Amino acid sequence: HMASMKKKGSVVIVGRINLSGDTAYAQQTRGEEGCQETSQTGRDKNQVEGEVQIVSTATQTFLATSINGVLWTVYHGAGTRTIASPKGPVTQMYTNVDKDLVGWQAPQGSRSLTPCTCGSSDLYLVTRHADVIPVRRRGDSRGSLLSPRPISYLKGSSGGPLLCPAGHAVGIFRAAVSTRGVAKAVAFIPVESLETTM
Ligand SMILES: COc1ccc2nc(C)c(O[C@@H]3C[C@H]4C(=O)N[C@]5(C(=O)NS(=O)(=O)C6(C)CC6)C[C@H]5/C=C\CCCCC[C@H](NC(=O)OC5CCCCC5)C(=O)N4C3)nc2c1
Ligand SMILES: [Zn+2]
Repeated sequence: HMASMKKKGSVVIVGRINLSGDTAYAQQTRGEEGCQETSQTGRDKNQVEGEVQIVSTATQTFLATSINGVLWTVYHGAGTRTIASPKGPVTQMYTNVDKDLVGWQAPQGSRSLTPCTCGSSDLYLVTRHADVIPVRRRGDSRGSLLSPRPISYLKGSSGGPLLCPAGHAVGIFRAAVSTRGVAKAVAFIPVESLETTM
């Protein structure tokens, strides 16, 4: 009944993938309990840094990537949820279920990737474990792994970036193509798809 109907919590930033120096590595900034309370209130006072955030709901964890002042992630992770912020929950400014895409204004203190204009096909996928995985672009929204690996290694990395050799954003990781549990290829939202959404 309506008196009892509950509301879903916000997406919460719980860490980041540090790409600052010569070594990529994941950092956790909030533990599970603090994530739970922050999801309910939507008020996140934590300092945000970097381009690739690790984000969580009450039931899922995945990635979100800042490009051109928008923090982008996948609809299958975030749904229509708000994101927690110092001032309370922030409503999505982009939602496209047809592309599996959502976006919020990039949180203050984040750094944004620049959209790639290179037209290169030698890409790099960044995972939630801070692995940098070479990917050859094979189409507008897909690329093959140069070194296949079980899908277990890619789970939780949707919303992460595919980058060009110069470090620009080429796309947002959306799905994995697997055979007998081995990921041979990935699908991603191309940055041009974001650039038109913007
Ligand atoms: C609800 O409204 C929606 C609108 C649009 C929408 N659009 C897509 C494409 C979608 O796809 C599902 C979620 C994807 C996923 O799991 N994303 C990764 C991930 O990590 N998620 S995640 O962070 O763990 C999680 C779940 C958020 C917390 C990156 C995957 C890593 C490992 C794969 C595990 C086995 C799964 C293999 C799948 N393969 C595949 O679907 O291949 C395609 C591509 C070509 C065309 C047809 C087939 C696969 O990847 N997904 C299945 N759901 C929706 C839902
Ligand atoms: Zn580029």
